[PDB]
Amino acid sequence: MKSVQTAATSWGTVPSIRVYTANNGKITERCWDGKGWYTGAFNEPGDNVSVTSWLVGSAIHIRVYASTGTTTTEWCWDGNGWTKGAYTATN
Repeated sequence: MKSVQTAATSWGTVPSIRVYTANNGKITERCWDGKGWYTGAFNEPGDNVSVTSWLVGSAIHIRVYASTGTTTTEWCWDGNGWTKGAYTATN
C-alpha cells in the first residue's frame, strides 16, 4: 500500500510540534502550539522530508531537508520565515 511520508520535531514543554508531510511531490506543514493544529507557512517541492530543530535560549531554529530525485534542499526557519540553506551533497 502507498502512503505519504512524514517527519516531526518538537520543542519546549507545551510543546510546539511541527509535522511535515511529503505527498505526491509536495511537502506541507502542520503545527501545534498547544491549542489546535493549524497549517504552517512551509510549502516546498519534494518527495521525501526529514527535519531537525534546536533551541538557542528561547528561540527555535528548524532545518527541513526536502529531496527530489538526488537533490536535497535545506530549508531554514530562524524566527522570521523560511530561507534556503547552504546544505549540499553529491548524490
